[PDB]
Amino acid sequence: MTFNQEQDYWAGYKANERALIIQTWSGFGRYAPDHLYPPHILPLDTDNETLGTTVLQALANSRTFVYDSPEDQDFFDTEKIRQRYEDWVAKLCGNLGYKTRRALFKNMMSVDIWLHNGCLKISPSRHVKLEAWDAIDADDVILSLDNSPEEIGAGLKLALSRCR
Ligand code: NA
Repeated sequence: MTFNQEQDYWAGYKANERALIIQTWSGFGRYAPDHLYPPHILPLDTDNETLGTTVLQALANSRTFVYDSPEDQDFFDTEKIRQRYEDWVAKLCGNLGYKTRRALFKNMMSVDIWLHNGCLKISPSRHVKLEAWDAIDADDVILSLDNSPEEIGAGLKLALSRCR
């Protein structure tokens, strides 16, 4: 896969009692889930090589906009974010057998992944609110593109174990 020097790539790795959910993020300056790319759902004991490869694929699709390009304005539009978010919730409930968003989110942990010049910053979080996650302290897993997909998968699972 093609990763460019100086370019930022972002992705997310969420997990609850039914699934792992890997998602491409996009943006400019700050990044967020990019619902242009559907979530990739995986079983909880997916092997490290599949988990690493899936997150690398998600990162490769991460878009960086030119500020105020039609793509940037659309991506950061308040109402479009809301509509795409609600569609994501409804679709994930359908794909995982949930009838309430309360149940979908109850045990959902979240890890963020940032790639830049070969460095992978894999960050755990605290599930602070029903549908939101905030950083915790000094718990990142730092890897790089030197690492095999399997080593990346191990570091992803490690970061998930650090979520609270
Ligand atoms: Na995500």
